[PDB]
Amino acid sequence: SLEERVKEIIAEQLGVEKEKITPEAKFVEDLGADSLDVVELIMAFEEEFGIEIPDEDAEKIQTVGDVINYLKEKVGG
Ligand SMILES: [Cl-]
Ligand SMILES: [Zn+2]
Ligand SMILES: [Zn+2]
Ligand SMILES: [Zn+2]
Ligand SMILES: [Zn+2]
Ligand SMILES: [Zn+2]
Ligand SMILES: [Zn+2]
Ligand SMILES: [Zn+2]
Repeated sequence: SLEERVKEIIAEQLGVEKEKITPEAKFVEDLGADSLDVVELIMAFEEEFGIEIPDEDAEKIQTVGDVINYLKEKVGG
């Protein structure tokens, strides 16, 4: 599913265990993402799902849930 694909991208990048990759988990505060990690995650989500995440929207992506909910409104699943 889209959800699992997103979680896998996050696990690959951060080396965090999937049990912690929940919808309300903050990339920075909960998953330990540093500034480079967040830039790389956004880049990865864009390339994987063939969409763009403009800077203004990227700044508003703080949790795993934000990414999933946003993507579900941009792709079919
Ligand atoms: Cl999809
Ligand atoms: Zn993988
Ligand atoms: Zn486990
Ligand atoms: Zn937290
Ligand atoms: Zn890199
Ligand atoms: Zn890009
Ligand atoms: Zn972009
Ligand atoms: Zn916007």
